[PDB]
Amino acid sequence: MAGHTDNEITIAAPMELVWNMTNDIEKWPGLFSEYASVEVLGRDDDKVTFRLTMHPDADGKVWSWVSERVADPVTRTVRAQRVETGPFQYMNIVWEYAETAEGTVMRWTQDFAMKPDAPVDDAWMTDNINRNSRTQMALIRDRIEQAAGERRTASVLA
Ligand SMILES: Cc1cc2cc3c(O)c(O)cc(O)c3cc2c(=O)o1
Repeated sequence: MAGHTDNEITIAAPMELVWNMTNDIEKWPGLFSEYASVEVLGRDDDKVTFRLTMHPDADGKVWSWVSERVADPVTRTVRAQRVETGPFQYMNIVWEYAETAEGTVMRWTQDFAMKPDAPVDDAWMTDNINRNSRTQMALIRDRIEQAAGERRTASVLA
């Protein structure tokens, strides 16, 4: 409670592949299904600034914003925040990964609060974020597992 989402998925693929594919942001439009577009606007050394544009929501509204993220492959963590807070007081996003017996776990956590005069409340935003997160996590899992299986078939059959 409240303005907090915490979602995870296990992907039956090795850490290197899961990390590389999920952090290849210019290819996000082909991996995720929720974005109309992803544009990388800048990179300092470590920090990547990019614009996301979602497909229309349930009200037909298009959400588009700029975020900055730092992905650190040594700790297998990513931290992101919104460059302009807009309707939010703030939005902080952390992605963590680990190895388990079943493959690579990826966990996505978001912590935020809406501004007093935002067009939607924390509950609406929380519900949307859980719904989209759960769907996208499931889809990314299927695509990466498919990529892993195809790589393995190629390797074993060669
Ligand atoms: C309708 C909708 C809007 C939306 C806006 C976001 C945002 O502005 C961020 O900065 C970060 C996010 O994760 C966001 C997620 C969603 C979402 O799932 O569904």
